[PDB]
Amino acid sequence: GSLEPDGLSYKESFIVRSYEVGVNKTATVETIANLLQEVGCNHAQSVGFSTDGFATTTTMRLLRLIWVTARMHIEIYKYPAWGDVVEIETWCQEDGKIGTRRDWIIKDYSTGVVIGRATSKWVMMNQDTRRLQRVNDEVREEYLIFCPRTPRLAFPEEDSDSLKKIPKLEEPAQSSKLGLVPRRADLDMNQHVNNVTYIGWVLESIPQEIIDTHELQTITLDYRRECQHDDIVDSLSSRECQFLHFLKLSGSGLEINRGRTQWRRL
Amino acid sequence: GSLEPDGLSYKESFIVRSYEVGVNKTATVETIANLLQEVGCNHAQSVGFSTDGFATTTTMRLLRLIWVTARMHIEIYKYPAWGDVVEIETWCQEDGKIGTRRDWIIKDYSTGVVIGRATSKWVMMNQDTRRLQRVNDEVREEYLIFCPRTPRLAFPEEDSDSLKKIPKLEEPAQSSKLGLVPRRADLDMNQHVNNVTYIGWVLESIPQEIIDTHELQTITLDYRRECQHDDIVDSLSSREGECQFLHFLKLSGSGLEINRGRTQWRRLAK
Ligand SMILES: Cc1ccsc1C1=NO[C@@]2(CCN(Cc3c(F)cccc3F)C2=O)C1
Ligand SMILES: Cc1ccsc1C1=NO[C@@]2(CCN(Cc3c(F)cccc3F)C2=O)C1
Repeated sequence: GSLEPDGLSYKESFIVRSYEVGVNKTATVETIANLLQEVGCNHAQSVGFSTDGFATTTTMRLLRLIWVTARMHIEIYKYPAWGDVVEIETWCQEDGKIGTRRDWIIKDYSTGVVIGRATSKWVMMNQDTRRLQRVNDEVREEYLIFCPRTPRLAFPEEDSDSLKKIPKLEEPAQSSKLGLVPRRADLDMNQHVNNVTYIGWVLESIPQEIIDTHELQTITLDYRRECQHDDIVDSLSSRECQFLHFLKLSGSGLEINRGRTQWRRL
Repeated sequence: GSLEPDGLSYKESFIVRSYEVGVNKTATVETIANLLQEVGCNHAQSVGFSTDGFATTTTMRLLRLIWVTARMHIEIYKYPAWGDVVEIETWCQEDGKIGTRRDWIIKDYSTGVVIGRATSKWVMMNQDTRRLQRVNDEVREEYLIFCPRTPRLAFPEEDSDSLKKIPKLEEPAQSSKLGLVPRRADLDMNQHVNNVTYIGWVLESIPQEIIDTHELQTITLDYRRECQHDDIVDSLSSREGECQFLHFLKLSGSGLEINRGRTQWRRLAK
């Protein structure tokens, strides 16, 4: 991968691997999420920010601040097959004083056709208090200098599904997987359940009949809390075809995340 | 990747990704196993065998025969870091009347140094009866044409750890992770727990104190049974600047053996 000529976006290509495809003989949602993370990490490295998954500047590390996910939204028009080459372009934009947006466009490298797009909201959190913390414009300029000046939106449409609020589904959920436990292999380099594990947990709540007849066009997650190594999680869904999702701690009922998935017939 | 000029081995390169590394800031055992599977599958495709995970010839499909894993052995000298390019060469050999061997050599592409190696034993099973089978000469000839005539060994040493028998550890096990359940994400394209999931389950049984101070140099798994979507598994280990563990994967209800293993560990000094 490489910064673009203007230095305000980053591009990387991948050849889809046989083990990265699922039941529909195309790349899994988890593979797509992993590729989005990979090009984002290579972009952070290329502009001199942390590569630890907090993507920090010098001054954020001084101020005990880290970037954390508020929302992730992925839309897939066509899943690539084993051996397909995909090119992902990614860039960041200001999202108010508290936040940044990271966007991605996924192309079939051979045709140049857009096969998917994604957007994410990040907020600045004090690592000691877990509170959102605003910093002055001079700290923000450290990262805003690596973002396009003129807005580039992967989701330029007026009332984008990517910004649509997710309500809390009412129990009992129509579909549920109770008592899910993270594995060592599910933990990031900070002992928190990684994003691909949340995606897997969300998909566990989908009825098999849907998995057998449909594929996922969009997934939206709003994150509230991290899941710890010893946490036990219930993954719930109901129809809102479209589903609402809710991930909650088995004991307390405390919200981990909520989500929306949209499905298209195979 | 690509067949080599002589058409008797296959080579593929990979750039290690940020998400493929674990606590030691180098590629996980799971990533290595995935790369070994990937170059094996690309090789099968390049010689016109099935890519469904059974690597069948024309005559095997006629006879309702599939390759299944009896043993997998991985040895890692050095795990590659994020951004390292690794090149894996793989090839197959006849393994007596009982089956075939697939071997791999893993090189750091930058230096050309061997950083690891792997071997696997496969046996022929009738996919309807689950009964093992000695290989017909018709099936033998269909694959032997794609194998070196003089055997190449990734493990050419005398009394290789790769061929060492694994005993059944005695219960109670020193260390255990009970009631492991496969996820949809852990299923192969035939609804069976995939190989990387077994490796992960084996490593769940290792004490955290070992994970914190050592890294894995070798893993050996002997496979007995496939784990189904609704199966619940217990992962057991006991001890057997170096340390070794016996492993046993068994069904929670019946106690039936899924697989057994051995892992060998090396102390990290930094
Ligand atoms: C994709 C990913 C995985 C872990 S954190 C994360 C992030 N995605 O978006 C963020 C928000 C700010 N930022 C820094 C940053 C710029 F602000 C501008 C240009 C390059 C650059 F790295 C990010 O990378 C965090
Ligand atoms: C690596 C892997 C993942 C799923 S099944 C599998 C196999 N690895 O070894 C086997 C044994 C036979 N065989 C066919 C074969 C040759 F016999 C010779 C040359 C190329 C070639 F594909 C294999 O690939 C099965």
